[PDB]
Amino acid sequence: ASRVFIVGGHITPFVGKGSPLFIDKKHPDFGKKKNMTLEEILATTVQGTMEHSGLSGREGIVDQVVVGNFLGELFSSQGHLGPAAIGSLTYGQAGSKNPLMYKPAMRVEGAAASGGLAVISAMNALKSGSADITLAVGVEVQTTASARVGGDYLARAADYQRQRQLDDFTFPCLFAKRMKYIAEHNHFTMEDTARVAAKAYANGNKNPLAHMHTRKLTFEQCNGEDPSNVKFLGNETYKEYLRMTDCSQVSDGGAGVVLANEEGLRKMGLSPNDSRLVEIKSIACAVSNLYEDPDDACCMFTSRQAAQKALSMANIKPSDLNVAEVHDCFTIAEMLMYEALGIAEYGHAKDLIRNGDTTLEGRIPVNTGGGLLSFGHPVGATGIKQIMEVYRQMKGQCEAYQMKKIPALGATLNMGGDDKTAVSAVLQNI
Amino acid sequence: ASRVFIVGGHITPFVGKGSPLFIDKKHPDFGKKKNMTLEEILATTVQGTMEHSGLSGREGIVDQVVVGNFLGELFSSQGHLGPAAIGSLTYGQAGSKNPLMYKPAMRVEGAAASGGLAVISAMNALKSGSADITLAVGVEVQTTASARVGGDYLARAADYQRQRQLDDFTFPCLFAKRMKYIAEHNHFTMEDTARVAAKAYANGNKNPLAHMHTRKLTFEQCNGEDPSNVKFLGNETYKEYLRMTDCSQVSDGGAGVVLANEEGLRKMGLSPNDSRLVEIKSIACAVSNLYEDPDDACCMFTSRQAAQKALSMANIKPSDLNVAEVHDCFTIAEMLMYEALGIAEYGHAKDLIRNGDTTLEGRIPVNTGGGLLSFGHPVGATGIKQIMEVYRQMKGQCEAYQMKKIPALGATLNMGGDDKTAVSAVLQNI
Ligand SMILES: [Cl-]
Ligand SMILES: [Cl-]
Repeated sequence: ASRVFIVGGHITPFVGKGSPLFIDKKHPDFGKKKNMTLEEILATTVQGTMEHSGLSGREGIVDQVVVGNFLGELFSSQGHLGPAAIGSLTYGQAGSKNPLMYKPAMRVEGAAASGGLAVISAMNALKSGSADITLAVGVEVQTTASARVGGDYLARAADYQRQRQLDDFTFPCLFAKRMKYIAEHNHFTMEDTARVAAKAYANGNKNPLAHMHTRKLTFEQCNGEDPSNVKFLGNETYKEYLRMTDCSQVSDGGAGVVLANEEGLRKMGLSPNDSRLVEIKSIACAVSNLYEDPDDACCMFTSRQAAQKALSMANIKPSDLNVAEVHDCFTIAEMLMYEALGIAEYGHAKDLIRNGDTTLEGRIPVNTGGGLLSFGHPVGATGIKQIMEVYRQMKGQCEAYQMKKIPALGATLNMGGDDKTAVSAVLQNI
Repeated sequence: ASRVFIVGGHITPFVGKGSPLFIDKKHPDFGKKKNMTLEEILATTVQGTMEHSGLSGREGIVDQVVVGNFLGELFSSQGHLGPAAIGSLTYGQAGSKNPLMYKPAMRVEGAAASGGLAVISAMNALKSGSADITLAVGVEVQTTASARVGGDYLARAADYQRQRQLDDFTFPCLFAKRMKYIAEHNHFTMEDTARVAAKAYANGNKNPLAHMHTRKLTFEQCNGEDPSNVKFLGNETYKEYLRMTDCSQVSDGGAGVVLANEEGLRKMGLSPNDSRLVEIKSIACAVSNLYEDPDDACCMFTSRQAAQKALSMANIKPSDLNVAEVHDCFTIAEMLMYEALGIAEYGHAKDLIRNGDTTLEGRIPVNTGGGLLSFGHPVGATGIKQIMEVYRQMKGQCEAYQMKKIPALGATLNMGGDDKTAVSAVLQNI
């Protein structure tokens, strides 16, 4: 009966407009250097993952690689990222020896759950006899298209035929539509969602990897007291329910993790009690119907299903959790995710955000490094960044945002589209 | 490792320009009816797979669904096909009960190997404790763009930065480039490649599902003796080496299979010695470097690797095989695929095609129903269509193209891009 261990991994800085690392007209190197391409990010990410996992010089003992990516075929005109991953170890050195040659690889995809799906696929290979050491890397580049062209691409997450007509920013508009229903049922408020953003940015300010690291926002600004915090939607039914600060960033970046089973650890010279490890006690995936939406906007049924499956499988309750990473593609989502995960009861995420319970000094800190709101959302990377952020907290590696009490139990909740795909894992510190 | 059984599956007609089933100006219903959308193909495919697998009324015993698709995000503006699959069983019956709700689902992608990769992913879930019965479906719609546009999209399978420049028809140009090198090393000829096409069209003529079922072509025509069989490439270095008839069809269609382990069969009331079943003795995947090409165009090293891994895992040799399905994205590729699979030694595919050994009455029939050339190539479906074609021959289901001696051992070889991803299975009849 075969356990799965996080051995190590790597998260790149997440970059886009508003980051000093993002090269644009404004930037000292505009004209001299360029932002990384997807290929370069995938290269930096696979290499970093191998390095931080003790695999440098022995990359050949990895059995297989899975890539999570949503829109590479659109933003970067590039699909078929498996062989891209296979050429990533020695990218840009012609004819170099390549220990990864001929190993199995593929790209998996389920909108913003694509990294989460890459981890589950790697885990099935670990439990199946196919692999003892797997690499799961997630990468995304989205800064190559205008905001509106980008919006149309991200609508690939939605039921395009049915929902694209709502707004050029289809996917935001779907969360603004939830917020309307949520406000109508007094489930929570736009002040509450502002408090989520306040928290995300304050955390991001302590994370040099975060897209919005350098951006400071007060609750007041996040609540709409700032002329630049615009209600940008075109759809007049939903316009008033979503501010710029309520939305995740359009970022580029990657995250990688090495996952091993007990034979994998043996091959690396490691024991299962090794203090650099974290055990994935469980992982579960739930998918609903792309074509049909539940009436109750105040419940993410699919994400609730995934979390309840993961916790049950690991035999714990949400109150046992010491830390969580959840899918705050909007502030609206973070609130819904506290309830989906079960750290708050239905209609009570608001108590949590009012009382500070999910802040860095709260009793259940969530998205300690900034979340998708401030850390950023390079779509395919996000599912794997969530795992590595729990890992990093457990190993005491988060520096200015390190939790004071090293967490014993953590949970991840990764969602694709409008709660249509959900992946949730339970992690146990070793 | 539990064993894995094909319980049933389904192939749709493959449609595009040249099929009487494809609606265009010249078709009796042009203006009245439309061709199926990707959602409609996925619906028809998921449904038909369940119907020909005995899962009707019990679809809930399926543990997971994996969709293979390459370019849905481009041609149909739609990613996130996992929840599209979960909504496919009851598509257009609004509000209906849905036994697939909340089950795990994802899309996998490796260019034209995407369906092969679906099958292996579904197999790992079956060997891992996660699944006892799985549904693997592959679907594609590509008729929504012009030829040249479609060329650019399919170039997502290439190293786009490095190779898109070769020609609008990037993929055909890359195989024309192999043909030039092949001719310079007398490996085989354009007359040989014409014979592959003659065979593919003669087989397609006996297959009412084939895109080119209606189209009769002699060897002469396939060999360039037909003014309309044009050398269409723009790239003057490679132009002379590729005719229209050497190329797979731009088709829309789907294919699905239900795969169960021994516990899955038990649940369905089936024994593993049930003569409706086929066993997948082995499956393997090999992936090379997207960014670097081997010098010897006369060897598909990656496909050779995948086949040698499969056959070895099954403990057989190519001479044990009775039937195969291989990836004839071009006639040129079929010839290479004989050598990759090992049914001809290096430099000897030509003997095979000259002697008729891979015809329907040969000793090792290949692509008995027309291959990607005549059956058609809806990219994501192809890998699964290949499994089902071996299954169908084994179960005596192929009608005018049924082999007279029921095959005991079959192989598939599925490839993505320019021999950068390969997946090969060994099937054993029961
Ligand atoms: Cl999404
Ligand atoms: Cl391809």
